[PDB]
Amino acid sequence: GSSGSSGRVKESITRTSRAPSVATVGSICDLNLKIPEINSSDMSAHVTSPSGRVTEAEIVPMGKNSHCVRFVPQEMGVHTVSVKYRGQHVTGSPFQFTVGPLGEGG
Repeated sequence: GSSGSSGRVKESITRTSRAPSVATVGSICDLNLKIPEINSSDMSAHVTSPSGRVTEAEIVPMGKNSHCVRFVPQEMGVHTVSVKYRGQHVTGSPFQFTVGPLGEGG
């Protein structure tokens, strides 16, 4: 029930859930992630489907502290990226984003 602001486990945390870019469907998408010196051989990128399927993603070599993931986020629902480093979810992980088809230009 309700608490008197004395200190109790959380129930529902309010957030934004907004992406810095738009994700498309059936097309290569470049995902930029601010990663430190950490390398890829140590990291692991895998996209999870709302059906229970797990895929693999490639981390193209950008720079010393830069990395890019190119993959085709195509599912029947919501897409969720699982980026863990040595068995630990990084900041903003897993990453959830909604996909949509490309209609007109503008």
